[PDB]
Amino acid sequence: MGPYRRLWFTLIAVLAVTFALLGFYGGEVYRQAPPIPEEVASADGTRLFGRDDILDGQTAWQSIGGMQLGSIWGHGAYQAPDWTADWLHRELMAWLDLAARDAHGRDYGQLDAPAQAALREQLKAEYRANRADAAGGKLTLSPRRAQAVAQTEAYYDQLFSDAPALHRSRENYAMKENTLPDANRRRQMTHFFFWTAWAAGTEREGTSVTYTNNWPHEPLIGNHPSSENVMWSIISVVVLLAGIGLLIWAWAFLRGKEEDEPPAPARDPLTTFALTPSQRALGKYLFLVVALFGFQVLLGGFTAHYTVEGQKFYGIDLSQWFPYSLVRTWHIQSALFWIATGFLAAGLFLAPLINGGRDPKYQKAGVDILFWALVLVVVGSFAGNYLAIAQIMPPDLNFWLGHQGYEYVDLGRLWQIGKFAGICFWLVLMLRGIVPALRTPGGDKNLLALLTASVGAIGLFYGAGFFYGERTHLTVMEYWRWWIVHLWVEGFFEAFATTALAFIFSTLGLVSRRMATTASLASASLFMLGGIPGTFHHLYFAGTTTPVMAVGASFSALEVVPLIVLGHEAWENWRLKTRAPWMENLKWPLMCFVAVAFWNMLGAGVFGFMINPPVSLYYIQGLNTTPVHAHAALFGVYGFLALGFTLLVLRYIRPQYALSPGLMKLAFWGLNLGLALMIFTSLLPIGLIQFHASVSEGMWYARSEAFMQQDILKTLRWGRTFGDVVFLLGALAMVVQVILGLL
Amino acid sequence: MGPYRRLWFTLIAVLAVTFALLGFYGGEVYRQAPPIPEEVASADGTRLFGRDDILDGQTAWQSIGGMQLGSIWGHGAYQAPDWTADWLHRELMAWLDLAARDAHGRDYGQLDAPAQAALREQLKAEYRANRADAAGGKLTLSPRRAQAVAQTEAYYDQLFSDAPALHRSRENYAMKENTLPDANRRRQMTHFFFWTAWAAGTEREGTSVTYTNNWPHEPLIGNHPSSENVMWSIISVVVLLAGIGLLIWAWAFLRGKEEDEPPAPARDPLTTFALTPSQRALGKYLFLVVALFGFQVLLGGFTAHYTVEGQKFYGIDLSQWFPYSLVRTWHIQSALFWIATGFLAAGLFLAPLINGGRDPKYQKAGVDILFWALVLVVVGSFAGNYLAIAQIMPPDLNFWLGHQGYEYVDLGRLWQIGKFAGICFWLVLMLRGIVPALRTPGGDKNLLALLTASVGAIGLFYGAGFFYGERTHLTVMEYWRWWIVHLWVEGFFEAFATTALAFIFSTLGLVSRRMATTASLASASLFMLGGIPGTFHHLYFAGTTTPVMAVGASFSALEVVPLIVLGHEAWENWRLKTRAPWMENLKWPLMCFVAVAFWNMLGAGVFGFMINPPVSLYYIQGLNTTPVHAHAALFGVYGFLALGFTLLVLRYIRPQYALSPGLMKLAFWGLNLGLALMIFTSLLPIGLIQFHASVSEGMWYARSEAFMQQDILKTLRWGRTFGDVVFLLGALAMVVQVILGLL
Ligand code: HEM
Ligand code: HEM
Ligand code: HEM
Ligand code: HEM
Ligand SMILES: [Ca+2]
Ligand SMILES: [Ca+2]
Ligand SMILES: [Fe+3]
Ligand SMILES: [Fe+3]
Repeated sequence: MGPYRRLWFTLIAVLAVTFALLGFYGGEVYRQAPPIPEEVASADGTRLFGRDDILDGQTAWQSIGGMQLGSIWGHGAYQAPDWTADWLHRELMAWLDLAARDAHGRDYGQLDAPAQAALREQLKAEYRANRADAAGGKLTLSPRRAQAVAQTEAYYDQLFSDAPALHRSRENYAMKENTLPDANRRRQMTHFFFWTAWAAGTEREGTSVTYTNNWPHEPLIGNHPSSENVMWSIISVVVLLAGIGLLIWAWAFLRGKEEDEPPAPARDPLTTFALTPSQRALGKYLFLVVALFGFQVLLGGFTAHYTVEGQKFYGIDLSQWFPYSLVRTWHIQSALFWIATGFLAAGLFLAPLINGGRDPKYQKAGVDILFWALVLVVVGSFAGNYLAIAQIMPPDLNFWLGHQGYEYVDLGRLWQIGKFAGICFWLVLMLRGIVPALRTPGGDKNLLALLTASVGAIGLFYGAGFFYGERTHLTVMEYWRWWIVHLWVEGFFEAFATTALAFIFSTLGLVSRRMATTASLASASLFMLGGIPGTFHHLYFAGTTTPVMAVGASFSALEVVPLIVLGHEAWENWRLKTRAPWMENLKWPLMCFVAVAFWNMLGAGVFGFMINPPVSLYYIQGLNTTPVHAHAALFGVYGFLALGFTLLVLRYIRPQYALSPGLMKLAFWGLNLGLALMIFTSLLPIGLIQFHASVSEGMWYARSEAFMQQDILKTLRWGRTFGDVVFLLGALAMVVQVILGLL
Repeated sequence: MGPYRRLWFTLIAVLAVTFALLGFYGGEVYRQAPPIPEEVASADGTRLFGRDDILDGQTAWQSIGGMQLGSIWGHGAYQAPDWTADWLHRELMAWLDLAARDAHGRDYGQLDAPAQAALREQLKAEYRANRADAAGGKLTLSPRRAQAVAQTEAYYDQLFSDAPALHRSRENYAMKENTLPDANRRRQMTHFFFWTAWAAGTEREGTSVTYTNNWPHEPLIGNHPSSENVMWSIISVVVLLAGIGLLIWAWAFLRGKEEDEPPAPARDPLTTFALTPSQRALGKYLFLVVALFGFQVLLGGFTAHYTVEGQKFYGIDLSQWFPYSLVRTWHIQSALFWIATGFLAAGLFLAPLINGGRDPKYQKAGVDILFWALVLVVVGSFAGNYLAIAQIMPPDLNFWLGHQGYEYVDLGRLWQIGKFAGICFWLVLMLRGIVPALRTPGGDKNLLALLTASVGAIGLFYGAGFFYGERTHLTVMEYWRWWIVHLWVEGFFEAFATTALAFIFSTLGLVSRRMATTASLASASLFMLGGIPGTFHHLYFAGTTTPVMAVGASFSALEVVPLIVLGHEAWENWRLKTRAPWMENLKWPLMCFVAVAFWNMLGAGVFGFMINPPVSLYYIQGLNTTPVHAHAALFGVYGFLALGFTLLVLRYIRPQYALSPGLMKLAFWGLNLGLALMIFTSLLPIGLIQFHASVSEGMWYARSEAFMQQDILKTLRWGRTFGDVVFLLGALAMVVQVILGLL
């Protein structure tokens, strides 16, 4: 439509190509998944567990916290070990002991190296084979492997059962003391752990890669990164460099240098409109954003104390009421809640201002219903997490209200349905402001159609957090989980907070509908080419095949290439301040939108491609260079956009309040300096020492308590505090600034 | 000096820091070199070879062609196998056979896998130990290893001695039939090969890395990329991305947008000066450049026929007179000669024009003496290579006049002394034109001091091609060799062909001494920060330690970072064409300087960092992704700069000759399209298949004749021709254009 027939058709073609690339390979993720075996049995014929016990153990694992206690297939928390690697290493060492007993009379560690090599070559014939019975439903594992599985079952039966022998192992893993009051639930959760470490051990039918693409790096069964893994890794590095260079070449040559130089108006154009009640009802939203932000930084500082200290916290223990999984669940979920609530507040700010300057019918009541629905969803979700991790809750009603166990979707399915209904109600309150400004027979729907499609994308695509039930397959709950963590949080918050920012900078008269639409459709098609099928860089090592990794390496090297080139759209945007005299009221939001760009190249670009290619992520998935990228990209991009929109909507609803520079200097350069201080001095060197240990000895070694208490990694995570107090001072100054602004 | 006290002191500090980094680590490359053992002996006490026989075999290996027949420690040609990996694999398989004989009565391939693992764990106790006797001079290797060495000695005694059993192995390796008419020289060259495959096999004193940093990827002795290898590789990738992004951030913000917009003069300022004899004597130089260029493309097409076909060439064989090593020696050396001669011609063009418009005293005679000295050096070097590879030369006088054996320095030491004396005579003829324009008491020495330092650097730094004699240590001949291939060819042709280009574009009045000096000292200090201590990415896997690799990964990620950002200085140096109406006479040089930039990001940036980091180069050093980078970076950067400086000096010595567009379109878009066609369709897919085979089975497997005749790699190098005829038509059109211009 309009004079944008090239850019709009490019955007639609990119959307269709990348969504066909998601659908055709999601069918494969669905059909090339590792089979949950119907009846596991020993070779003699005794009846071991089945797929019903494996899925009941999966539900029991979801009850204890799930991916907030430790990792499964690399995806989880990072204090407790990854259970599919720790179970694998303990089962392999039990098999090596039971193979050295009836062959040499000793253990594995007492034998000489030509005997240990002959035993490991016996390991790589039983574990890298003996898969399912080809739709026969049986497994039929060896009696030595049966005794090894039943021998390592006792370790996790004593680990989650308050045994005093495995005390000082639960303090190094930050687990609470009891952690499972039932005895059948542990006995089934070890069956679930065996299934996750059996899918990670046995090859496929016809290939030399396992079901998790050779993942948990184990030299005992010979788990090394495969051939096409390294091929697509070096192809992705070539694609990254020839993407950055060809993008700079095509920008410098194929550009239209018009230099129209549009003049800025002499008055702030959003102050000519009136203070309607739907604008004034956003003080509760801007209070909830910084309240959840202060709560989130406090819970982040509280879940970092279980890493340094044990489970005591300077006296009597509160780990029986607030364990590490609960405060980490809250520290993740309230982060997602305030980041979504800041963008919802910015949308509800822009929604009456699109439709002239007036509200639609029944708008303030809808804004109030939406605010109290969001507060009810937060409070009910946190009460459900507390009731599910403390096990004061029935396991029949654990998934619906309680804890889902998977990170970034930890809130229960009833509260997830409530959050999706609140997001659809915000979609209704957005379209009721946009559609009466598009139903008029005019020619004003140039950028507003892109904003309408972006609002529909951020509103409707939380429904992909369904299509996985309570006891369904784990690979399907790691394909539809990243549809709403990579495609919606990363992909459709960027596509909303850039086009709404372009609409704001266009309505102020600073950009003039040609750098607000051609530079906002090209900046929404460079990202949907590498962001929509880049979802597969989370599905490398979880039940998928080699072409999923092939798509997710190449089409995620192509989303770093418009992020490294962010000198433009960081100086372009920065200049806008030096274009009008009334822009000094918007100095501090326009500074955050500069820092948004900086942590969009350092957080998502440099540290996003450090862990991206499939031979680098192999030794990294589950280590401490993932919270580097997570803290630098979720707070540095979407946690400064939501604090830029908060201070922009603090203006034009409290227009007589100056932002008081001297406090906002602390609130900006405490957050930025603390984020750069707690990442570059504590998280990244720990992650690099873990990376050296994970490439040296194995994935089990980087997560084990013999390595995470190495007395150099004790002081290096004790050194979180010298960046953490700085981050807490910056976040506290931002909170006090917004509260003093709201009254 | 002048108003450039910041940039000049930055350049001097970068020079001093990177040259201290070269000196302090070159001392370590001198002292941490692998020892040539004084007396190799078996365990019983029989006297095997010594270091004198090893160095005489090194001289014998230099006599046959050296690094133009096959590789040693990764550095060499790519048709014949790498001899330190092929000797290593044959010695290991001979040891495995002689260890399976007296233990099971069978061979290695007939045993089951728990016996083969127990034999390989016996391999990694004798080969990864038993180094030198700690300044005792002895080696004292096992009698099983002695029989393995004497058993694999017969294979290379039959390989280089026209044996009919190893015929069709010499046609797959492109070696000529006889290749060594002596019998003691082969018997010592196998001792040299044993030393190169013994240094690459045994660990150091105290560490788990071998003397060549674990290099030839062999799962038998467990040669894998080490821990700090992978650590400094991922640190180099982070340094690359945070160099590109921070460079774009510091360019977009810390820039002075003055927009002075200097006007171009109405007449071409290099035509106001007169045609002196020192300008008119450059027709011989511009004839020699394109004569050696046509000869070089013909010899490249002739050394690519020994890869596809055997040693016959469509009838009776000329491999006895022109083998693969001789035509490859010529194809490399005449490439270096015409690339240096084009820059010498551009310097001799600029040298009288700096000193007003007049020649100094005795200038045309000096130009004629220099031209005939260069022609004598080319003819004497090629006759020496022909007499040394055919063995119609005494071995006492082989290194001085003959073949040095090391690639890019293949011409003999007498001819190398003659080439260095010609380069110093060109230094004299340059300074005789520059210094009388600097001895005047004025204020014109702004850019000319940088040009003087650059001309002194390109003149004096060929003397680092000395400091290695005839029989000196191979690691020292791989540290002082790359002082004049990486630091002088790559580092001081770029620092000469950019500052002379800035001087030319400043003399025309197109840039105005502020984009010709601030953009030429910043473009000469971004490159000397990653170019001067980046020399160590050629010294990873040749006798060096881990900190040499640590310097060469980090300080060579920092030389890709000003090469990927080449949209600027490719559009800045093309905008000019539209600046003046008389610029249409310089359309085709200014188009070549555009393509210079393009292959400076695709040839040196994308394909230069594809093979750069020490875990990627480990599986690549010696494969067919090195001629990708070599053909794209030596011709695409320094072979289009020397053809831009040829067609620029074709003007202003033949000013009445229009460059005839229609033929120059063929000469440009045949060279560019053939270089992009013979790289992306034949060399890079062969290199990627070899990379997959080198990460799968080993370094011996990627080079062996069982893999290079795999019938998919036969047609894929047979498909060189469909880009080769296009490159030949482009080079032929350039040759005919310059010859028709010169008369
Ligand atoms: C002083 C401030 C903070 C501290 C001390 C802190 C600390 C932590 C800790 C200890 C973890 C768990 C690491 C593990 O699993 O072992 C974590 C995870 C996480 N934090 Fe924070 N945090 C802080 C601020 C923030 C902020 C502002 C955000 C903004 C969105 C955030 C988002 C996250 C996320 C997404 C994770 C999950 C990472 C993952 O699971 O891989 N954090 N943080
Ligand atoms: C722009 C905003 C971005 C945000 C907010 C973001 C957020 C996150 C978070 C929170 C995680 C942690 C997942 C977990 O805890 O299991 C993650 C993982 C990951 N991110 Fe990003 N990301 C962003 C951009 C990128 C980009 C551009 C890349 C490009 C390659 C990338 C590469 C990765 C990879 C490979 C992982 C997998 C690590 C793992 O699963 O352990 N990210 N991302
Ligand atoms: C039709 C044109 C050409 C053809 C067919 C060709 C072919 C070849 C061949 C077959 C090799 C040997 C590969 C091996 O060692 O196995 C080679 C090496 C080389 N060629 Fe060319 N070439 C051509 C043009 C050029 C040009 C114009 C240059 C400009 C400087 C050049 C520079 C080199 C260099 C430096 C090497 C050595 C690479 C190394 O040793 O790693 N070639 N070329
Ligand atoms: C700009 C002009 C450049 C030229 C003319 C050039 C030339 C060459 C040549 C001819 C070789 C072959 C060496 C041999 O035959 O043994 C080589 C090797 C290599 N180049 Fe470059 N290069 C350039 C830039 C770069 C850059 C910027 C990098 C940055 C990382 C780089 C990385 C490498 C590496 C790692 C090797 C080692 C491959 C091996 O030794 O087998 N090159 N270069
Ligand atoms: Ca995580
Ligand atoms: Ca070479
Ligand atoms: Fe992602
Ligand atoms: Fe180099």
